Amino acid sequence: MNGTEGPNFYVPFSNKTGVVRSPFEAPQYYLAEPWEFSML
Repeated sequence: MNGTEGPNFYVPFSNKTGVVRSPFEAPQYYLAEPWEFSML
């Protein structure tokens, strides 16, 4: 959480992945809200 984005922008993977979680690691593990301010 912290943020979430959850509902929005074409599944919120679509936007700030490249920005915040560039490599990217998170998509393989948890397509939820890890990138959007959560960090966890």
